[PDB]
Amino acid sequence: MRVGIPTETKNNEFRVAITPAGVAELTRRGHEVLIQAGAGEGSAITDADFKAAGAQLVGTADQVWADADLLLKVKEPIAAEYGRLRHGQILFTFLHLAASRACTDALLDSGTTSIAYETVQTADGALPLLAPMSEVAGRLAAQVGAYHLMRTQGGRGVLMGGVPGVEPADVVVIGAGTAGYNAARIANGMGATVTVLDINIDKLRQLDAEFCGRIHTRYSSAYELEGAVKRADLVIGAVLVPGAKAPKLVSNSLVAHMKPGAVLVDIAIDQGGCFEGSRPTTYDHPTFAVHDTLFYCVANMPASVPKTSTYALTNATMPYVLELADHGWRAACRSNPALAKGLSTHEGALLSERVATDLGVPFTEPASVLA
Amino acid sequence: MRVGIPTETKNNEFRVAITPAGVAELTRRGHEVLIQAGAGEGSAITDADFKAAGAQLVGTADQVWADADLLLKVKEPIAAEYGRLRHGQILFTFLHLAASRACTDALLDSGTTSIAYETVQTADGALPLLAPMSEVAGRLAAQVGAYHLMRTQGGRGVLMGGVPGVEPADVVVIGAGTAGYNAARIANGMGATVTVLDINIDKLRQLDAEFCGRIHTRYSSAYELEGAVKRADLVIGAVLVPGAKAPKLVSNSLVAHMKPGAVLVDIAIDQGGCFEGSRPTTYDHPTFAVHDTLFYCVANMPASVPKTSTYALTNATMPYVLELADHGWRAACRSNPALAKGLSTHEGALLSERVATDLGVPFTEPASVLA
Amino acid sequence: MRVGIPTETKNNEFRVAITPAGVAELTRRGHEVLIQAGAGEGSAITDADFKAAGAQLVGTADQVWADADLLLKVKEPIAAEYGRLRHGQILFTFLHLAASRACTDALLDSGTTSIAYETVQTADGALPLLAPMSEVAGRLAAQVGAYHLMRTQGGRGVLMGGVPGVEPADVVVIGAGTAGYNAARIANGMGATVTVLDINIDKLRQLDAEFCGRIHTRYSSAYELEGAVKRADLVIGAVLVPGAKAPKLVSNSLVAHMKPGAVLVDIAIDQGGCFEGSRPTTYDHPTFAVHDTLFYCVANMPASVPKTSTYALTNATMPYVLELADHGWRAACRSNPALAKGLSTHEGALLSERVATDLGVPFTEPASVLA
Amino acid sequence: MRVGIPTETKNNEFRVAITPAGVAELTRRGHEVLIQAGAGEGSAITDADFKAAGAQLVGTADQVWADADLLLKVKEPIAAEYGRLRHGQILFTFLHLAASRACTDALLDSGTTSIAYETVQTADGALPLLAPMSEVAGRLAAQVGAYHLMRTQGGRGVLMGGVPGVEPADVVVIGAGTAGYNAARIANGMGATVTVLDINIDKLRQLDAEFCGRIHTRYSSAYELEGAVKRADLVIGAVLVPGAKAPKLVSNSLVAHMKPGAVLVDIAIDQGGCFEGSRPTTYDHPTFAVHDTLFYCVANMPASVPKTSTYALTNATMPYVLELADHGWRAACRSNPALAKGLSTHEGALLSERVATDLGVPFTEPASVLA
Amino acid sequence: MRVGIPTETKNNEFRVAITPAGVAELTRRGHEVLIQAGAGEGSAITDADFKAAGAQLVGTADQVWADADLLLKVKEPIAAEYGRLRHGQILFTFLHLAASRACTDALLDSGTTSIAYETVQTADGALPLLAPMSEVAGRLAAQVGAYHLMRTQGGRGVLMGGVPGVEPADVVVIGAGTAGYNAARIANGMGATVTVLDINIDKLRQLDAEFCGRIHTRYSSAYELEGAVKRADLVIGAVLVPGAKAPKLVSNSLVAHMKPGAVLVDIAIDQGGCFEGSRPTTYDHPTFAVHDTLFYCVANMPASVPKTSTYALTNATMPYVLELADHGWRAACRSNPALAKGLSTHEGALLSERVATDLGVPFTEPASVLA
Repeated sequence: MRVGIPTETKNNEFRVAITPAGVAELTRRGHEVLIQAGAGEGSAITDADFKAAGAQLVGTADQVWADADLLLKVKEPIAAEYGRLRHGQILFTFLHLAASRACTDALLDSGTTSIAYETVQTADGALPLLAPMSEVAGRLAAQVGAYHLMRTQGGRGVLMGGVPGVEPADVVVIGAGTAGYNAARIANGMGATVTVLDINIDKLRQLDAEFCGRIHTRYSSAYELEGAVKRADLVIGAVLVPGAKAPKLVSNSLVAHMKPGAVLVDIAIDQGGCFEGSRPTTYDHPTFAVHDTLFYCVANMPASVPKTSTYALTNATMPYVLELADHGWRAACRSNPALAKGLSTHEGALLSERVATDLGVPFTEPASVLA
Repeated sequence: MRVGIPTETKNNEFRVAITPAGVAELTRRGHEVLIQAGAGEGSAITDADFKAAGAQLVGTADQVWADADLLLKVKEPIAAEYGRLRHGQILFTFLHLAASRACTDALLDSGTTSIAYETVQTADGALPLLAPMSEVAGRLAAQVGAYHLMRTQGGRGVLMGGVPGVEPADVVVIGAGTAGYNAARIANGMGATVTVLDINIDKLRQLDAEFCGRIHTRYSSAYELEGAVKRADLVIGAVLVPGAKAPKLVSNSLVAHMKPGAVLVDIAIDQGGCFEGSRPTTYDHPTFAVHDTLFYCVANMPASVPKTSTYALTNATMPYVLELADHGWRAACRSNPALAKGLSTHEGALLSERVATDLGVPFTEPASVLA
Repeated sequence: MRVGIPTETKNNEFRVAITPAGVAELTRRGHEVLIQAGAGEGSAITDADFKAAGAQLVGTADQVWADADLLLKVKEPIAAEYGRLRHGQILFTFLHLAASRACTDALLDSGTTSIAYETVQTADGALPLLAPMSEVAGRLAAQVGAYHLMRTQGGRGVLMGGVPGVEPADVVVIGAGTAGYNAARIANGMGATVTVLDINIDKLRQLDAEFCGRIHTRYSSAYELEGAVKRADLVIGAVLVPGAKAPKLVSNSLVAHMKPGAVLVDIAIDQGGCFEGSRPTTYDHPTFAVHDTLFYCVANMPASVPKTSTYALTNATMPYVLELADHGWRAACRSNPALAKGLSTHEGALLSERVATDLGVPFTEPASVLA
Repeated sequence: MRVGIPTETKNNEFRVAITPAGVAELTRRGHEVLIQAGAGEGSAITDADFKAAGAQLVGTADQVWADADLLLKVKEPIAAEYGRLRHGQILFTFLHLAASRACTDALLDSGTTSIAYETVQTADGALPLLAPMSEVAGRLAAQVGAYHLMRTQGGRGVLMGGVPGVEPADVVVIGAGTAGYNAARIANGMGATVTVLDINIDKLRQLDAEFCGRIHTRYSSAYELEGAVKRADLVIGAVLVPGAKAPKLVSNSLVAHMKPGAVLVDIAIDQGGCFEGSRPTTYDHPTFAVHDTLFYCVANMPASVPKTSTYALTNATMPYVLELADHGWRAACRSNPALAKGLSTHEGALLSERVATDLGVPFTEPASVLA
Repeated sequence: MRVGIPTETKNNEFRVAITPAGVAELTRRGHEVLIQAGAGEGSAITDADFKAAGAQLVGTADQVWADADLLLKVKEPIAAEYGRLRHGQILFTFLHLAASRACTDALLDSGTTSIAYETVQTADGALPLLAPMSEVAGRLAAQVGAYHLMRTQGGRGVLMGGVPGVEPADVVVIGAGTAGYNAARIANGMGATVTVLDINIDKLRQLDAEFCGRIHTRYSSAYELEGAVKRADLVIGAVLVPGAKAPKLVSNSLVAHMKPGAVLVDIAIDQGGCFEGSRPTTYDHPTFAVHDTLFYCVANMPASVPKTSTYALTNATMPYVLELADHGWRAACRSNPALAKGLSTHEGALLSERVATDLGVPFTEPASVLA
């Protein structure tokens, strides 16, 4: 079986769906790896690095998409790529079909068999392909917040960690999951005083243990949330609902009461955001004002640290990549129920319940497509 | 005696030379404090805050400059201000007279008696009024470095701390003084692996103790420095030679050998920089390319976190301010040798030898202006 | 030469001026050590422990006082002991002659040559026999503060460290010398959020490095001190000026604005206190109300942990004791300038300037008593 | 539906069963919250604070008890209160029906439907409403032990953390559950050397990892326990068996071999104690002697830090309170099996097996009262 | 001026007196560096590494010795090398002339001008060239002790850190200087419980601060030392008397009371040892019994980690090496009093007081040889 990786075509997407390490593993199992020349450049992986590990470099996208039995991507197929989708081809990538009827149509139209990173789910309910992205975004949030708190960028102009004799920044992190833990850890390391809000006290218990006294924790009643946000220099919204909408926890009237220059970072912005004033922004125009505060809501944040996030994602996808390549999609899916939860599309059929219901019509077919 | 504080007029200087804390102290001792309406805004100190503490708010610059016996500033007098300099007036601020013959001429012409923050020196050779700006700079450097490391900003695209399974950034800090210690500490807090280089082993011993194994230390031979810089994702230049010009420790050919996308932050940029390719940049155009790497050389960096730096500076100046207001300049200088080392100008006389020699002519008069 | 240690007679003084370790040292050098039977009991040192180390147990106080050439105590001679003072006898203890007209007269009268622990001072200005007592007091202050913050004792009823989800206590420590450092450390260890205030930024810099972010530091302007105190659940006064009287840093009006039930602990109570409402209390009636707040001002605090303080004090005194035993007082004092600073009394003469120049007349006689 | 909270009547019970945060939640869901004036005083919550959050302040206890559909308390109804129990009313508090036949009678007699905090149990066997009381207790134990270790209180007179050069206290904690973990953590924070004993090595592994070497762990054989206890200055009994009686792990003959002045704190006192010599004490007479050691056995310890323990408890109860208020008891109990395990009384029937079987007769009625 | 480095000839001396780093610095200032082929192999530095940095490789010892103006070594000249000593040549190495009249004779005879690493001393009394060897020795002592504590090696058979539920090893370190601090640090990191003894309480204070509670400190009376030693699984003797003979602090009768299998490591073995039973051993026969305990007394311990210790040493020597190379010996010595302290020999004259008045006759000549 033949495996192909095209350059990501979306604007400001710098990741690639495989690294030399992954190339090496597939090659040693006798699969052939076709990589579009230039595909790893945004992530600082050169064509030489890919060649060294056994890949065949190929000049054009067209030639990757025709030719590959398994196609690995990072983002969903873009308009210009709809034409390339094929019949006897397994496509594995972030799909988010619910957010694009156009995309879903193109997939079932071409009769492509597709599997979504975001709905691969282990028996304990974990989504192992999203987890690494949440780690990245959590850690990033602390960094971008710190920078945008400079007066020079419109922020209140406080240094994260103060200096001896002077108060550090007061940071609140809403949500104690993977993203929230990671944002808290990095803000803390920068010397800010950090309080995390959650309604799950066991999650707060973990945070309390891990840092002894250092990271403060507070039970997240609306009343305690208001009080904390009112005093914050930096607020990080990190309530990521696995596959739903993400609740709006901070209202515009509450922001109207924050200190002038405070900054709010919405890690939940893909999938809806969790401040009410939230709206997706771009790399060149990352922030905008809401009543005297600064909002930072860049969509698709993990893409800004591609050397890190390419490895983070492909380390997690690798085992699943290997199973597909060795066994083909049915079989791999029969052997591995986590994988099967990821099945989305096969020869015109829509296999996802949340998507079928949600995206107007088509209608499910459970998985019985696994005869 | 009357004490006046004007808005800083240099662009992108957001600090102010007093806080309410200081205002209250001066009032309690029966001095009158004159503050230019709006002076504290960049530092998020309102007129009301200043009023509350006992200050008299004044509508124009001219009114503060005439009226004040002791005039407190952050930066040196700008061209537009030369007109306001007076005869029986003590001016206390960062002067950097060596950098400007125009400024020095305006000072001795007007016969004003001036004391420089940056040459106030205690018996042990410390410069207590620069130290807090070095703390700010060092901590800032790590944050700006981390941010500009994003692909989105032209950097290699690596997250400071990595995420589990993925390597963190390799950060090297050149110089183990106040600035370098602080850079190292914040970068280490963000999860990066950090190596600091210095020729003073005792300073390396302190860093080793403070962090147990965590912060690596290396003796700074040219050979060792080249080796460490060649591997770095992030390099911080923190060699601040206290009143001289700062050695050029990273050469352009050495930068030609660094990883593509590496970022170099030069905290030594005021006073000359310590990379060969260094050149002062501005807040809106902070970086530029040198051979495939990105240089960050923003002058006057402490000014971008004005809420923090105003307090860090004014807490350090306050005891000198109080001694001046209570006793007048001679006497304060006779009592306090550290303050005396700051004496620059009095009634046309230039009192600083480093300056007099350096600045072509005028010629010293030691201090016997203290009859 | 013969060394004697009487039981401490002042009430609730539980320490003893030597341990078996010290007795053994003295014995090995061929001195005779006379100990009043029962002397070590408050400090959980039994007569058998003393005997095992070479001491001679002796039934009565009188027999220790006559017979000993060098007399070691912890506190000053009490009224009932004035009769026991002798002429060819060195007395070494905490004296505080300043505080007792009567005591000074007694010592002069009897012609006793006496050396005070608290004015023994090294070339660098350290007071090495007081330091261990400040360590003890600092650590104790946090313990007592925690306890009296219980509602059951009259305090506002907050646990030092909170529990997950709930705020810890807000603790401010005024003073960053040895006592303040130690109080802050233990408070922090208990999980409280701790801020220390001081006017010496270098001491704030040490505290900041030692705990990375963990212990907050604030420059001690009255303005800043008032803000910190108003928010505090526990305030610990730890400004011990070397040998003067201790400034009053918290006013009664200030206390009237504090949270009801807040507790204030004045470690500076011996030697004056540093709150205005402060007044010496005793172990059985340790606290008293001041406007809805609770003050804790127990005098002589190190005595409440005698097993620790006995050792702390006597480890510090030991080398001075050995010098005096081996060489007699002059010679010991000529050899050792730190010891000579402790000289207080000899053959009717008063040898201390601060005390002569404070306790009305007698008049100094510098030290020339060392012919 | 209408929710009522009476002042706590039991002597030295300072908590209150709701906070403003909880009142706010209930109010926004359109429920009526009746609070007896003064109810929050012990916990430093004013009637103003309650009224701001939407509460109806009510002058008498009887006014709350009639009028309230759901009645929230902290402790069991006392003698004086039995008259107030009603038919169509849900009572939610700490019951301990096992320990009072009288109580139980009153409950079934008045036909009140009551649910007990301490039997609410999640599928995994956790008792989430007891947990926060354990955390408080464990943390408290370390503070009270420290205090009573002073000679002034009868203890042997050692400071928890020692001071440089002098040994710290030897603390042993029996039991590695939530209370044990929290006592050990605070004791260690105060600088003492801490050993914890348990028969569950997994729990010892967690302590080991959490503090790296810092907290010592020892397997709890009687032999090993004997050895540890004999050397300890402070012993904390923290073995809280779920809802049974708590084993007697330290016998009186063993205490006879302990160091004079050692202090033993029994957190397991409510529910029986775990020292043989243990006996409930009160806040004004907290300790008593057992062979030259000091026992501390204050019942109801969490009440002494009411500001902390009120929030800790009510954060944990809140989501149950909301389910009851919104759904009524049947339905809430159908919906939520953890709640159901708490069911103790309804219209004369006794619903708890452990109490039916243990409190002589009445006899169970499983839960079928949920028709 | 030309600089030569011979292979070290002493058995089991693996270090070399320069690294590539050093070669490069020298070369850049226009000095030619002669290195004997093979010199760096013991320290894992190849001839290629040295060549790449500018060195001239030379086949024979004789050729380096004749030809070099400045000769750099690690150890003192051995018998077989006496013949190679020259007239107009500066020799810079560890000499320890007091330990060998033969060696001293050879140096004076040949008229060589020699400077000892061990007596280079800075104004503050530091010996900067021994310090790094003390760091190495202290760190090594913990490793070797841990190893020989296995039964397999004759030790008591305890693991340094224990495992959960099982006691770790009890380690005592005598001496709180650079070596003892480093031994303490590593032992602690291995999980052992560590007590350090010293007479200097300030040194104990530093250790207490640095590790919070973690590393125990005890005042070093004989009485206290005995108690500590009796209980120890491992004792490390770390009292390095700067240039004297090192006190014998552990007696053979004391070792007779230690636990069977205990191991004692004497870092002070070069220079005399600090245990009574101590006796220099060799790498292949490293240990020996003294009453049921194991002594470990390998001479010249830093030589066993030559990759580490070459760098540690040559980093410290480098600035001195550059001053000599650039200025010649007189002048370097006149500019640099620390260097002048090292002067030992010139043209038949013996220039060291301690050595002359210790090594029978010759007689000093202060330094007047600097005309």
